[PDB]
Amino acid sequence: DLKLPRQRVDLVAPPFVHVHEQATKQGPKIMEFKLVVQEKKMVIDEKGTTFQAMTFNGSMPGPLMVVHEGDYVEVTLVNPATNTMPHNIDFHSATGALGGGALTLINPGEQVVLRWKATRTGVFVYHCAPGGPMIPWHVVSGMNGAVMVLPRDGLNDGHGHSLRYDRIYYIGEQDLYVPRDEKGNFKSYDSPGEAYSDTEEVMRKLTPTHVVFNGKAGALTGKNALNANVGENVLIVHSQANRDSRPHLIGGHGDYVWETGKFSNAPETGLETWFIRGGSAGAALYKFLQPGIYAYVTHNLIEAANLGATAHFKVEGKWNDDLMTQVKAPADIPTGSTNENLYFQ
Amino acid sequence: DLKLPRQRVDLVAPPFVHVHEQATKQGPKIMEFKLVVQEKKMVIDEKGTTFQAMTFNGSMPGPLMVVHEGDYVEVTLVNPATNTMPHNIDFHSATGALGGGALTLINPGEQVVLRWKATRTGVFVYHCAPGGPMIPWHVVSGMNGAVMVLPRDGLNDGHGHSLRYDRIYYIGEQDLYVPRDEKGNFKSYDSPGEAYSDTEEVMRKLTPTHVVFNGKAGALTGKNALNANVGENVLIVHSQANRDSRPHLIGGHGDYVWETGKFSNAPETGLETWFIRGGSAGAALYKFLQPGIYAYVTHNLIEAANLGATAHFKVEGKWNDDLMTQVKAPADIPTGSTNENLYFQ
Amino acid sequence: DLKLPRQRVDLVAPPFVHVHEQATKQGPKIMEFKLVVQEKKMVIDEKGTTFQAMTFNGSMPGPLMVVHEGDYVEVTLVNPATNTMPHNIDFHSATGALGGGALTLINPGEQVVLRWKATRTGVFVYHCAPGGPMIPWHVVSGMNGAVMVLPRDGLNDGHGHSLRYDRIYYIGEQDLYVPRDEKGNFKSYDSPGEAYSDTEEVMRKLTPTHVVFNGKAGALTGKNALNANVGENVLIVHSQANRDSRPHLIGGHGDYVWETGKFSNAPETGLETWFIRGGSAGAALYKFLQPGIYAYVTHNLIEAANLGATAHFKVEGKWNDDLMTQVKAPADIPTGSTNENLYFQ
Ligand SMILES: OC[C@H]1O[C@@](CO)(O[C@H]2O[C@H](CO)[C@@H](O)[C@H](O)[C@H]2O)[C@@H](O)[C@@H]1O
Ligand SMILES: OC[C@H]1O[C@@](CO)(O[C@H]2O[C@H](CO)[C@@H](O)[C@H](O)[C@H]2O)[C@@H](O)[C@@H]1O
Ligand SMILES: OC[C@H]1O[C@@](CO)(O[C@H]2O[C@H](CO)[C@@H](O)[C@H](O)[C@H]2O)[C@@H](O)[C@@H]1O
Ligand SMILES: [Cu+2]
Ligand SMILES: [Cu+2]
Ligand SMILES: [Cu+2]
Ligand SMILES: [Cu+2]
Ligand SMILES: [Cu+2]
Ligand SMILES: [Cu+2]
Repeated sequence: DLKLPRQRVDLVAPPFVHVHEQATKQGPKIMEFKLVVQEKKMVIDEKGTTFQAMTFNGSMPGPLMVVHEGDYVEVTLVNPATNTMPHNIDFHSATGALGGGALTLINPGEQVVLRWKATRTGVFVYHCAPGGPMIPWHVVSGMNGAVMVLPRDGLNDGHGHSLRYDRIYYIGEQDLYVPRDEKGNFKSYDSPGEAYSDTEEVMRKLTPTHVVFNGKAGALTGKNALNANVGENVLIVHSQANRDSRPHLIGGHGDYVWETGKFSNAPETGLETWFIRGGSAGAALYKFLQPGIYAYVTHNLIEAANLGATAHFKVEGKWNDDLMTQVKAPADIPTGSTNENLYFQ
Repeated sequence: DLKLPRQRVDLVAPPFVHVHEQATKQGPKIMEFKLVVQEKKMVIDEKGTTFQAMTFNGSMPGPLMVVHEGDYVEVTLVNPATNTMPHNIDFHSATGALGGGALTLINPGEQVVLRWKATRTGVFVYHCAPGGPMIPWHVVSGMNGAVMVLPRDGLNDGHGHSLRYDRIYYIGEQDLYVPRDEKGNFKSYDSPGEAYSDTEEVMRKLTPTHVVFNGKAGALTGKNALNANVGENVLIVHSQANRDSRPHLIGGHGDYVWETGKFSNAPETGLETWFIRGGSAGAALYKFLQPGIYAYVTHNLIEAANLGATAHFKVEGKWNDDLMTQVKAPADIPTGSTNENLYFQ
Repeated sequence: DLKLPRQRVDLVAPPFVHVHEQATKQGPKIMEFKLVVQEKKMVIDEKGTTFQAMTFNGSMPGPLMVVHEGDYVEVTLVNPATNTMPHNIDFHSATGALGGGALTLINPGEQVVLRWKATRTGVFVYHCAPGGPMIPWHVVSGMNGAVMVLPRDGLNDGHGHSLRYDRIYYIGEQDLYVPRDEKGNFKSYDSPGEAYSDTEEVMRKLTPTHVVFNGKAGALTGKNALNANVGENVLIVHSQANRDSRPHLIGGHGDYVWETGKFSNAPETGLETWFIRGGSAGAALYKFLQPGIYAYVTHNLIEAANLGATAHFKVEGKWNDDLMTQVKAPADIPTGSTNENLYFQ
């Protein structure tokens, strides 16, 4: 009985995002997406530690889905028989049945089709949630992503002015709980079920062994740094399905930030660091003003530098010496300087 | 010299709330409450682990007190001689004398009467705070609750529209620090003072062993699920006197959320997950749209599923297939499906 | 080519703040500051535990710098040859080059001069960030402070009314990670580099051993309590460069709070407890209404009472019995009282 146009969307691997319109004059459609669960071993850090992961569409995070307010979202969730466990999906964007989880439990070899109406604007987490202790275990094994529900008129500043991004990236942050042996070395397992008991013990102490973006320490540094150009307004969606995070763009700011992630609320302006509550997605716009490398971190710097949670942007353009300049390059402290007389000596 | 009407309030055990008016045309009154401290052993999880608790009025959390802006709140705090320790009370709603703590220290066998003016609207924590290391110990042993100070015109949306709830629940979240023996089993003690040294060691590492609503894992599930009906606007007050929390209604949203908990600030709209800073109370309204079970959690899902922090709502009414529907029930993956060609394989 | 007046500022040790104007009719200037790095052993708790610290200007936190929107800030950073390590500086207030870090790396015996334009209003962290694992290590060793960029018209309430403070304090909160020996005693080291390996192991588990204001447990209690008077509007800037905090004034409120710390956003009103995300500074105004001692804490009360994170204010003035009064002093529970009949027995 739902007589709307159907449009199939092809998802792409994070941190990129499938093509979409920001503002649209199209009416509501049934937007059709497919997510296929893939359990597999994945490399999670720069020393080559492996991990028994569970994913949507083979990535951590799962891909970003983008629709507009009033669309209906029809998701085919597939659990191939190569997998070992039941899975489902819970959309924080959806209303009813545990976000869809109570309508989408599928064994290996099955698929299910869920439709939810996009009545709430913002960025939202989705995640697996099979029941009981399987819920945190599936989520921290990698089974979470996000969906963005745009207003039909695109974003605005909460004061009646349209905002438009030239570029969008989705940063999914994942807390991982990898067992160690008596000698402190990370343990390897041949299957998720073999890893479970030792992993649940780590999970219980609430301290991750790794905190990563796009599934691995160093995933978004090196060759895979995020590109931008001076002058571009970049939307950075950030999600964390299980644990808080405090994003920060080193060298930049959040010009407009929806840290609770919901576009019916005006963004805050000019933030240094924002806060993604575990179980949510938030979003920040920033217009780059200076070229060079930027680091994007969670600003627990121990997690950023030592547990995996740093991404880079490489920004092309011309340097603005009015905003910042090195007035004098490093030089020997003048013989005649008098620092021994400072109040704190 | 304070010549106002006096009204005695009878408190009730959480998660229920004593009867009150939302909007009132009554003038300020002296609202009289009594809290009796009760130290006692309590069961805190589904395996029957016991714990040396300290409570106001025999419950964790202590009961919710509800008054209106400009009332005066006259609290008789009683410390029966069956108790072993001194206690006091600190109202985050009150101004002066450490919230009342510096005026309410009573030994076993004593009582004291404190009056504070309700000059600040919102939901607020109250807790015991005897001095020094006894402050965190009394609080994480259970000695905390909340008080709601309503505007006289009731709640509003921060944009000039009245809000009214059909139902209110108070969810007090408690972080507990239970010692374990060498074998990892929780230890039992015959008194709070006997438990202290081993408990303080657990407290120092800042990681709770249990995170519970209404005093126990499973307290608000099963027979004690919270009731509601499709169409009702439900106010959910959430407090945490010592540690952050990130509430989330699974299958729902926060339609209006005061996460910092103070009604002089407009709520945010349409949240997925909100944030209760340790040492505060916040509040969320939600109008139920779908029947069924909902889980209400902190969205560190490890704490929710594995450390005790899940409540349920059971909502009666008719399902709305426009908001969400199972288009196709679980079925075998079609022989002709072509998932091996997906971009992520 | 930058032809503006230069003004040299002399910094002072926290929690005090160098003199400045709130509102100004002066135009933009080049505000010149000097920060000298000092590595040295410091006492961090009341039992005399010592710690291999690294500081700007010999204090934890580093001093508060105060300028106005549109000023340029010219910082001479000095790394005396008595120090052992390279250092730099990253201003979260600045745009470009990793906040200045990529332009300010100096070896012992060198100094460098950085200029940044104060285009963003608010309170902001600054911290050392030499590269890789040295970034969290330098920061949690003490190398962080804050800078406040005031609007030229001073603060306002976000609703078109000027706010002015009679007194300002800067509370820098520091998470410290001190190794312990097999017996649980804190270890001492003869140099930062000797402390590093054992300290990084503590840092990795993300749980501090101490959480302190102004560099030490008890720094702002006793003789060094913060002074105020009934009626004064006090601005309390709070920073945390690495880890979240939840400030609370016991006995008071935050009348106006910028918890994300940026003055282009309206403050929230009448908070009990606010939230400083790790990697940021926030600010709260409060007009004292009652004399006496107040405790200012992070409201994880375990951190406040047991890990060092309590400050005091001593407020002079006359008590207001309308706001709060002890109606009846502690007395024996009446023989005729009937508490055995209460609902919770
Ligand atoms: O209370 C009526 C009864 O209907 C059930 C049957 O399972 O299902 C309702 O809710 C489902 C979503 O949770 C819908 O898919 C379904 O169509 C609707 O009838 C039970 O939940 C309930 O006991
Ligand atoms: O500074 C005057 C002196 O008065 C004291 C006496 O204890 O008490 C004042 O504050 C109390 C609340 O903390 C009130 O109950 C009391 O009535 C008021 O006089 C001291 O705090 C102070 O040293
Ligand atoms: O892309 C041009 C090239 O210029 C460099 C040279 O180091 O420097 C630019 O950025 C610096 C700040 O990071 C400025 O101090 C400098 O003046 C500006 O020319 C490189 O970053 C870059 O490869
Ligand atoms: Cu799953
Ligand atoms: Cu969820
Ligand atoms: Cu007590
Ligand atoms: Cu308190
Ligand atoms: Cu340094
Ligand atoms: Cu930083």
